[PDB]
Amino acid sequence: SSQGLLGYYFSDLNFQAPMVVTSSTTGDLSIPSSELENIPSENQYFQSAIWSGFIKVKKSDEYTFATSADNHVTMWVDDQEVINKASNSNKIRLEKGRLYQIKIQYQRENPTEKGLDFKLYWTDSQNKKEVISSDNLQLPELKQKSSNSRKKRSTSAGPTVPDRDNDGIPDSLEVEGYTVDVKNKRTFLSPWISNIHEKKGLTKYKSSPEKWSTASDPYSDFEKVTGRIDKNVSPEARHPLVAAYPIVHVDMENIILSKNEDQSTQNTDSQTRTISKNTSTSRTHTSAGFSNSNSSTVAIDHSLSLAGERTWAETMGLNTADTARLNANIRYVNTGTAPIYNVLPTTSLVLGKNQTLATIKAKENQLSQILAPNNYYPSKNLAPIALNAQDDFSSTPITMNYNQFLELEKTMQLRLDTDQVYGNIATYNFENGRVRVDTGSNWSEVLPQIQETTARIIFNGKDLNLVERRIAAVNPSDPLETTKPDMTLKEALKIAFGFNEPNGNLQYQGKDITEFDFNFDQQTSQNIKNQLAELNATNIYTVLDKIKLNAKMNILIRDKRFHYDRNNIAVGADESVVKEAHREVINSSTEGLLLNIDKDIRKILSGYIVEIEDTEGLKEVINDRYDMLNISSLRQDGKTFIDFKKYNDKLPLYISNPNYKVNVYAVTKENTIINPSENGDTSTNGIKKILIFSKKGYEIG
Ligand SMILES: [Ca+2]
Ligand SMILES: [Ca+2]
Repeated sequence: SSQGLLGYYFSDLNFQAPMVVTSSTTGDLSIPSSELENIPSENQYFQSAIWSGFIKVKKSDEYTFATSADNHVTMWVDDQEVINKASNSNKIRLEKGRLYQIKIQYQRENPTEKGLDFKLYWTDSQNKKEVISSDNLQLPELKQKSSNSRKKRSTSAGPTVPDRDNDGIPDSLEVEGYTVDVKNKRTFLSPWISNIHEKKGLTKYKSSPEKWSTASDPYSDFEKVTGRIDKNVSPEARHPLVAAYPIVHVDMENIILSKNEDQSTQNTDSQTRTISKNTSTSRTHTSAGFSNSNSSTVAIDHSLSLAGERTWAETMGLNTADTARLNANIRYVNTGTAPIYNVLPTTSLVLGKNQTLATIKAKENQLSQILAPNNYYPSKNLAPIALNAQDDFSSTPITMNYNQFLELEKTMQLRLDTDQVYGNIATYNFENGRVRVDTGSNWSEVLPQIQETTARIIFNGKDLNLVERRIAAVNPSDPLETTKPDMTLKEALKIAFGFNEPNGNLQYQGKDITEFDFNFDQQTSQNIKNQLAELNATNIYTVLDKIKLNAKMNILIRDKRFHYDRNNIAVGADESVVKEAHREVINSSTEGLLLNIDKDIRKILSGYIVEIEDTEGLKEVINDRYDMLNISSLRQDGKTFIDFKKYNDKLPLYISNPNYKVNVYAVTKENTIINPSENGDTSTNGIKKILIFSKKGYEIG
């Protein structure tokens, strides 16, 4: 369906103004006027055309080639003229299982009909003539290298289509701007016209005529826009200016700690004394940063999960010479734009700033599924990976010594550093028109070039998680790079993140761009500052269309509502923001609160503190422990219930006097206490908390 001959249709007689670039499955190379909706009626007259590709014969014979316009045609087979402005009865021997280059040129001055009715025929020795079938035709080898059987360049005889990078799109089209128009059976590539295409809302593409892949990634500009590409590649990365490459980090879902057995203790019948905790993991970025690394930071839930208030050593019976080990459930996460097939990158589990506790590896070439973009390995419909799997004898115990154990208890955090080793790439093959994992193609050969020639934007508009995209961008100092189209900050956001302009105001999912901040690495900031000064602009938000991106820029764009830590994880928000987010009270009673809270807001809250304030201003805190804040839960209808009874010995609030108040406070992640105070205090005393509800007993009901 994606196979056949490649056709170039021109409105001039000398192959200079290409109007349509498309492919035909069979020897019918015709384009009826009905398919020329995206072309000015003036430009629907084709005075010249060129087709190229390959013919494969299934049975050796003497073949005579012909077209419907022999008098206007010159045709070459393997550099050999077989038709030249006249019908030829000349027969050529073709051998089964061999591939022959085809090149066909056509010229007709002042056509009276729009479009083109053109067919290519062959005749066998038995005198059977027919339009050359689809099984006998193949596309040209539009790659950076030849196949063993398919040469990547067409014959020198005759006119050479101008395709400096051999991606299939004519030089002039990549520079000037092109659109791709969907048909049922094929794709038309056509010059951009401002009046006709803008009204349609079609995408205007520009690419480098000297870069087979303009984003320096492993898919060609032509492959991208024609759909001759891995279906798992992200939609935005079908734009020639958006890089398609995997981005992987590890998500830890929960953890279990246990004392390591030792040679001195022959007793293995003791009661289980393990410590199990949920965890939350966020990919992180570490002014903006210029390093291309994959890391995530894990937050271990501090809420009490066991009876008593013992130390971990007390709970697990660890003496000072004992060691402990950790088992966790994880998934790999691809937040990039291309899938991973045969390799999962290697991960270090790190405690503190530099300690490494484990090296996490999967079996190469044994993956149970693809790791697709915006997806997980294993899929969320399947069980996660246990670091120590029950079906595997040889999982390395992830062991900590006593002091490391204490440090983990004291910090309640781990780090997962993941390398960028992603294995082989599924590429398109023009010989069979299918996508397959290619042993000859590897991500480690592409990533450095992608990193060197693109601008990086990291954006958290999607659920406050950091998502990185790379957009092809000029490097003034690199001549090859200069050819690529100017990339503006505005265009970048539209094509890479799906920002849209419904009212002429740039928005992401309904949020104006002004609801996000801009942060840059030191060099990018100085660059952007100079651009603004040159533009005489005081406000970046009003000149996004005029701010030009360059290769190696690093841009960080964050939701303004939130406070961010050094890892750019959202950890809090302004008091007024938090208070406003809690203004919609659906229901209140002595058992709790029912509210509609923004999903993003919920993300930065570690919990709630509930208190009764008597008439004299004194306060009874019902959930009086740092580790008892976890009293909120998300209902099925997306509403939040704050549970007064949970840490009130399962009893609703007793309010002695209707004039007393019930005050509820939110505690943000950055204000969360994770360990008892040095004084040993475990109360909520001193916890920075935000009042989000206060009603008297008689107001509550
Ligand atoms: Ca090209
Ligand atoms: Ca190109």
